[PDB]
Amino acid sequence: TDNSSPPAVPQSFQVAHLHAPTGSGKSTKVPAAYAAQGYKVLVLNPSVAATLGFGAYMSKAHGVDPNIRTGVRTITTGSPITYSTYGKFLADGGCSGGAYDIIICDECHSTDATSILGIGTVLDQAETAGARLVVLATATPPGSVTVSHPNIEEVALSTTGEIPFYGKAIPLEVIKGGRHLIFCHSKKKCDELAAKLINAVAYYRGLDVSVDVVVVSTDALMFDSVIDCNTCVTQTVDFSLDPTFTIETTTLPQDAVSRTQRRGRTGRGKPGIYRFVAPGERPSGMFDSSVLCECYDAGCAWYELMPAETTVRLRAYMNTPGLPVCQDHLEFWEGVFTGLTHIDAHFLSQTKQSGENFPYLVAYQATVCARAQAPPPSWDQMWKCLIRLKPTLHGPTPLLYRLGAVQNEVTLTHPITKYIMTCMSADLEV
Amino acid sequence: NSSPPAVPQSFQVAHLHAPTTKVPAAYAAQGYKVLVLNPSVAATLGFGAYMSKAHSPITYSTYGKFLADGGCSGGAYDIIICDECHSTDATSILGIGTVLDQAETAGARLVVLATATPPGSVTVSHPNIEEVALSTTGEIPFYGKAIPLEVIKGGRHLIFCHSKKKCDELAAKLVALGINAVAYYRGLDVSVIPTNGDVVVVSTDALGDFDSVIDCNTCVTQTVDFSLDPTFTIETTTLPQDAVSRTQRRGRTGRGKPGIYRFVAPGERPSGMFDSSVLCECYDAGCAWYELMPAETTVRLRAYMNTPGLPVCQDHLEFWEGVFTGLTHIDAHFLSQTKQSGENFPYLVAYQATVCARAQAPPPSWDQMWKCLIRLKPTLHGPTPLLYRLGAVQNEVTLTHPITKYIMTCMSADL
Ligand SMILES: COc1ccc([N+](=O)[O-])cc1Cn1cc(CC(=O)O)c2ccccc21
Ligand SMILES: [Ca+2]
Ligand SMILES: [Ca+2]
Repeated sequence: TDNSSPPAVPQSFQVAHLHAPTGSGKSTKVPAAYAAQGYKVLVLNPSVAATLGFGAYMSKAHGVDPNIRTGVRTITTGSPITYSTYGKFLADGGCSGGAYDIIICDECHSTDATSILGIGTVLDQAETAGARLVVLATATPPGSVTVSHPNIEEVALSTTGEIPFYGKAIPLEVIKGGRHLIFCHSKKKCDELAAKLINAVAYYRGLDVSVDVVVVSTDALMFDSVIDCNTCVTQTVDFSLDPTFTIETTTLPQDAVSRTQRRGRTGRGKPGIYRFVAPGERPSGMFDSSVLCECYDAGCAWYELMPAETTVRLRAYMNTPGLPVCQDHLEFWEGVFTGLTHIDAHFLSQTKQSGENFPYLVAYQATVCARAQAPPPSWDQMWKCLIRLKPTLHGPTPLLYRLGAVQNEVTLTHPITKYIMTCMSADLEV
Repeated sequence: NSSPPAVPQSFQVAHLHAPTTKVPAAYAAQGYKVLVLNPSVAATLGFGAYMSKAHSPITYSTYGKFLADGGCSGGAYDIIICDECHSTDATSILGIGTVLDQAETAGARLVVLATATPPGSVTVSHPNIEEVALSTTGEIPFYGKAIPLEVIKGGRHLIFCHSKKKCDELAAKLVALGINAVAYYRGLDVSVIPTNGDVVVVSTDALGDFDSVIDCNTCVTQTVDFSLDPTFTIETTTLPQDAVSRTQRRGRTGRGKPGIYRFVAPGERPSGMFDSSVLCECYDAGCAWYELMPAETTVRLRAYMNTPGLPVCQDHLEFWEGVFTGLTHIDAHFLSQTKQSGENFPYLVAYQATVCARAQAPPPSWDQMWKCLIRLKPTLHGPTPLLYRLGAVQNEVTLTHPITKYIMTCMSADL
């Protein structure tokens, strides 16, 4: 059941789509109104700062002290309103019997691994746990394109101008001076776009913050004008058959959510300017198979889910209409992780702690290397859990799959490598 | 936007989001010479008169012919309607881009970018077509779901599979269960039974009318991979169908009589995006067919990309312009042969053949696209100097050709 207004609570279980503008209190006004009717309500967000910031707002302005549930900080007050991150909801085990009448999946357009595994978990479990209503809330449903902003200047940036931007040319005036934000697809391009620059400072993170100025930043940032390269760097899987698959990055046209949010960081009350390298954009609503791979990695590394349980939750996500779509590779990734047995627990513990991208994949490749007394695929910091070059310098690397640049010599005959190749044959089409 | 643009007083580019011929009629009625461009001027139904049939102030042609005719001429038209402007085939993209680069200098007052599927469109309900998700319950396995034999036992049915291989296997298992199943794909003709007898057609999109459609909701598309082995790879990937594909497949049921649509996946790719390989096709076709310098091709593609509301692509224009600019002294006779045979990248195939011929080396494989080299006893004599991969390689390769080093450098500096 799709709509622009807060769907009333049905007598029996339903999943409803809520498509409403961002500030219009989908995360605050909607849960409060459900609560004023006497319902216990859960509000899920991808962001820890958002989660923490909703709790804050409702206290400052509203005299309501919600339960707040994040990895870093958990507060229990007994309020009918709970705010939680998707990831903390997953750690809590998902839906616990009878706890909530309503579950709002906020920003349900998010395609990060936890949002998708989280939403999938709600859709698989909410009815059984006694929820009456699941609400799938976003401002930007699948298919969305960016629209006119009343209070934002948008004028095409042309050939003529004095700086090398992105095949186009911003002309002096516009960043001298005042406060200006400039988006680039990469860290490197940030650090020496600014080096060329008028006051200017680069952000992408590792860094904290550094608030007349010109900021040159990736999207890692959480303003008179915005300057937009209109492109983003995205993680994709390549089924490279060398021997198996590769996790790499690709530079794509930004999609609608990207373009709106980048533009959105100007013109907040004060009329602001948006300028661009390129007019068009990807519509919102697609994500990559590498995100499914992330989901299984996280189930295994963080949430103690057998691959087959993760599948059940992600299957719930894919059978649900009006959500971002991706290749159906559930069988394949399930097969892959299911064959990854007896990981070395200490290596897993380190890769998780170290914040690597696929800590299960990293720790498992390191496990194979240790047990074959072979070196990691490179001596990149990804593999530092093997600092102990000395015995495991014995020869070529038994290469399960590609997570980064590979520097060592490699061997492609390890049974796990052959196991994954067989899974590729079994589960991937044409 | 939803109504036909009034003709503006100076040159402008308008968008027409029409719903699911009336339009260029209106314009002509006011004395304006109207040119309408579509991918094809065949009848939409596949049955009926050509759009170009006489009985003018209204010409109907194709992007293909328009490009072959060399584009806009002089002062032939007041209004150019680029119809079906969601099309992301190379010919439509170079054609539209050509209209936009040239129309104003040709004295048109208006260009209309018309489509029923603007970028971001999803498919909408159909009053005449009931949709029912496939479950995992059923005797016939179908893309992770199952078809119950009941819903195709008797009656007439269309099942879409993404590949010809998949069509044959499914049809074979249907026959082994007593169903009248024919497979269809590019290369077959008559085998579909028009006689209202029971039948299930298992086909690709190569494809009477049907009680139901069953859709794998996947498709195959061309992509470029920047694979560094040594340079790039034109390949094919399997993707979730987009909205025009879904709408179109579902649309082969429920015409007149009500119909059923059964699916594997409830959702789609949104329309409005295409691959960098399409750019590559455009430069290939610019050099092979239209006598276009690479920079002239850039100029037409650039005008496309500066136009809002159009399908979006990676901006690899400088990259592709750079590689084709480097492809010098192609053997003219190989070029003729690759053009005539209908290879997909006739310039690239023939250029690779040319570099093989000069270096007296074999082609990457002996699949049919390399047949201009059949004069062979000299030329199977060492490694293949591989410029790029246009298909499966079989031969030993060398990476040491200048042009290979050249393309590699374009990849590093432009991408
Ligand atoms: C840092 O932990 C990560 C990191 C990445 C991902 N992920 O898959 O995207 C998932 C997790 C797991 N995770 C993510 C969260 C979200 C949060 O920190 O509130 C969380 C909370 C408690 C316990 C585990 C939690
Ligand atoms: Ca590849
Ligand atoms: Ca690749």
